[PDB]
Amino acid sequence: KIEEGKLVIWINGDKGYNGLAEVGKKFEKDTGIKVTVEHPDKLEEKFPQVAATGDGPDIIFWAHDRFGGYAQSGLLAEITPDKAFQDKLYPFTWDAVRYNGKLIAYPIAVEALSLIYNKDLLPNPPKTWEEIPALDKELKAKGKSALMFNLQEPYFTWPLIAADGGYAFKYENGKYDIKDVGVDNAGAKAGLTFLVDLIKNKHMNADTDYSIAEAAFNKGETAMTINGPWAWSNIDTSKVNYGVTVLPTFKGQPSKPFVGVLSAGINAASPNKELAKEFLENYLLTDEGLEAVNKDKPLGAVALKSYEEELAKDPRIAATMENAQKGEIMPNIPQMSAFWYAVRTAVINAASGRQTVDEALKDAQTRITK
Ligand SMILES: O=C[C@H](O)[C@@H](O)[C@H](O[C@H]1O[C@H](CO)[C@@H](O[C@H]2O[C@H](CO)[C@@H](O[C@H]3O[C@H](CO)[C@@H](O)[C@H](O)[C@H]3O)[C@H](O)[C@H]2O)[C@H](O)[C@H]1O)[C@H](O)CO
Repeated sequence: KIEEGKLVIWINGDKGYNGLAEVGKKFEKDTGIKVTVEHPDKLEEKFPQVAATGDGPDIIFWAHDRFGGYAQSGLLAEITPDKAFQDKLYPFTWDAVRYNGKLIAYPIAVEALSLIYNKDLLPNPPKTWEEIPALDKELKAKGKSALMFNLQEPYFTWPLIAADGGYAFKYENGKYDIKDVGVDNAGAKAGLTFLVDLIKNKHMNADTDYSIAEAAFNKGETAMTINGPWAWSNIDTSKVNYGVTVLPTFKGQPSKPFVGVLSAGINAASPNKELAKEFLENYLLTDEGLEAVNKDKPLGAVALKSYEEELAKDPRIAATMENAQKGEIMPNIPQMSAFWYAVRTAVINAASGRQTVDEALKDAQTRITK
């Protein structure tokens, strides 16, 4: 069982756990309640294990898409923020933490892919996907290329694919309609076709992955790349003069990158649920709390309006939220796994010539709504 009278918190080792510990120190100063932050290896794999036996931390931090699985096994307690507190956060973030109509976690940070560009090679980045082919041609005559990004993960290619109307699962009836999938529609076919053509016309290479694209941009060889806030650190170290902006539009429609919300859930087996609520709502989710964590390790964009408004003073952060609001919250339902694998395959096959674009998406669609 979990010990009563204190709070044990789990957050990944790449996050600002030292800053989080300081908020916990503040909590102890004001309430006398001790807080312990830990960052065990593969914590998101261990949580389901220990939580199933009534053990584990009182609070766990992780991207919201993993919380669907946890809530499915009843591992997270339903949270009770009132209307007033909910209005302190951007409305769309609350949707990322709702399962069977119930709120099961507190939104902390918000992330989404953005268009990253080299200001020295490209002071005026393209506002549309359509003008990249021509831009690539003129940059080649200069010894450089226009764009390079990870094409191995559907998470990275979806922004373009979904731009003109694509979606994973329709969300209206309170939750997701698992039979209403948008990977087979005209918009997706159009998006995936433009993507495949960029490869066929040699503006991109079907084999490019995360490391290949990162190295290219951080060396100054390609003018643009598509990545998230987690990649800025490496770019900073490379000293390339870069900027972060809204993703290019396609067919006049904005790219729709998936959105991941770092969230804080409360262990269903915790005997300290009220303490957890007090800490999360009135200590962490305040300008002072997030500041303490952010100073340790940047959170990127955040769900708390007041603090995000301050952070948006950084154009890279402002662009991150801009792209997020034009994006699609990652579905937390069990069916999303089937979507990831089917779409990953469709892209690989359409780019290798194993299947035409239409046939690749047609099969992915059928496999998902299976
Ligand atoms: O520095 C931390 C940072 O989060 C990195 O870990 C970074 O994460 C980002 O990019 C991921 C994509 O590479 C995002 O993952 C989501 O999308 C993928 C789909 O591409 C999902 O993966 C699922 O599908 C694949 C098949 O393609 C399968 O192998 C996986 O098992 C299955 O889960 C993820 O589940 C989504 O979360 C992530 O949100 C984002 O932060 C990169 O991972 C660094 O390479």
